[PDB]
Amino acid sequence: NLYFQMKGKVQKILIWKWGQPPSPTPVPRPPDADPPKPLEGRPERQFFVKWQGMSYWHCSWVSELQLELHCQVMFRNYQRKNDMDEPPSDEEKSRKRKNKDPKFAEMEERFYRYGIKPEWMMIHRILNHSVDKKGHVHYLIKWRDLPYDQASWESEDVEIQDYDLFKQSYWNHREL
Repeated sequence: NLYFQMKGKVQKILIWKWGQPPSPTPVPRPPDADPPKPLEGRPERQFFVKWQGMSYWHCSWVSELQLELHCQVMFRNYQRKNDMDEPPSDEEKSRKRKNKDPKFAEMEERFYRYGIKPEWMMIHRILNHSVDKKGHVHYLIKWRDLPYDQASWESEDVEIQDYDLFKQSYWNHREL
C-alpha cells in the first residue's frame, strides 16, 4: 500500500498529525540485482477518520487530498474550527500501568492514543447475523459503552477479544 485506502464514507475526523510524504522506496528489488534513495519531501497532514457504518476497528488514516476531494464540506468545517498548524494532543497513570500488557500496547499505539476508548472496541453482545450466498457470516455487534443505534456489522473472520465466546452465546440462546 503505497497510499491510503478509502474504506467508505468518512463520518468523523478523530485527530490529525504531520507526516512524511508518500515515498517509492517501498517497491521490491528484483532477485537478480546487486549492491536507490530519494530526497525527503515536505511533510503533509494525515487524518485519522471513522468511517460511516463501521466500528472503530476500521479507523484508518487518510490524506488531506482525499478529504479535500471527497468530504469538502465537512473538511471545510473542520479546518475553520481547528488549528491547522499545530495538531491536537483517572485517565492518565492507568494508561501507564495497563500498558505493560503487549496486546494493549499494540492497540494503544494503533487506536487508543488517537481518541478511541478501549471499551468502544469491546463486544457487549451480538444482536443478529447475516449470511452471504457464499456462506460467510456477519454479526451485528453492540459495542461496550456505545448505544444500540451505534451497533455495527463485523465479518465472522475478524479477531476481537472473545469474539468466538460471544458467537457461541448468540447461537446457544437463539432457539430457547
